[PDB]
Amino acid sequence: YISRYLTDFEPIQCLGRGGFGVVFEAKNKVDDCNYAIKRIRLPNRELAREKVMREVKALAKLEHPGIVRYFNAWLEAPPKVYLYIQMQLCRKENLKDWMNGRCTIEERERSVCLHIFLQIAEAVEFLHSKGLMHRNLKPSNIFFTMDDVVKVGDFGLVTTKLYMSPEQIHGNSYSHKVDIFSLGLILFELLYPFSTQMERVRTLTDVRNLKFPPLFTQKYPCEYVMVQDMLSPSPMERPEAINIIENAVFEDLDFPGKTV
Ligand SMILES: CNc1nc2ccc(-c3c(C)ccc(C(=O)c4c(-c5ccccc5)n(C)n(-c5ccccc5)c4=O)c3N)cc2s1
Repeated sequence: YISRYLTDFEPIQCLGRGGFGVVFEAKNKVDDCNYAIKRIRLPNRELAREKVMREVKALAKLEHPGIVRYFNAWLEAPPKVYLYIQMQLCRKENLKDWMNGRCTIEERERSVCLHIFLQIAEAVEFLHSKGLMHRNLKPSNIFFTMDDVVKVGDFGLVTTKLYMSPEQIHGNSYSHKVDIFSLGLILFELLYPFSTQMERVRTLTDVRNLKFPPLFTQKYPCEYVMVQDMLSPSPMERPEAINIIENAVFEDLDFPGKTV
């Protein structure tokens, strides 16, 4: 049996694993480029398989600066069926890692944080404009290109329900507004650095319930209002992504070192 993956690629390293998947870095022999390659073991559940095959077809249609870049997908059935998905390789340190390496207020300058958040919100607006939604938006699903461009995807590198909408936690029906709730918590977290995991969990739990640290509300009055709105218990009361992106806080963002 000839494996397409083993024939066409030189494996470099395992990047991680999660759910049905394992992710590798591998070099394509013909084009000489390194890619991230996710190998998904197709489940023994026909409805779960139906979803997987639908999801790959959907992702293949997507093209946006803030969405992971798609190259190829194929199936292998060695004498277990595997779905391989080949994407543009992102940096090893994701947004969660990035925030954990910037634990002081000086390392979370407002304009830098808003620049990163804007890119996330723009990726979400893109999905919503296509009648799609993310459903699992969180810092561990937000990576960077080699040039620090934000990339949103479903990475599945398991190393949480903290960013999940109340309606999803309760197993109720939902709409694209679930992504707005996630965005609210991410905006807060970008602006507010933590020194411990315990502090992070305690504070984000409070913020979910619209209880904010007083020093955040004072330093960032405009963003405080935005987060409040995005975290509305009622999905109807949360703003659309387009209205978030058009907010005055995102105008003329600049910082020393920003790409010209
Ligand atoms: C350490 N560097 C890394 N760079 C990358 C770059 C890309 C990926 C990656 C790969 C290799 C494959 C797919 C994705 C991804 O974002 C996925 C996405 C996706 C893509 C774009 C936007 C939202 C989700 N989907 C839908 N699905 C999917 C497919 C079948 C079933 C369920 C989910 C995904 O796996 C994905 N993020 C993983 C890594 S790890």
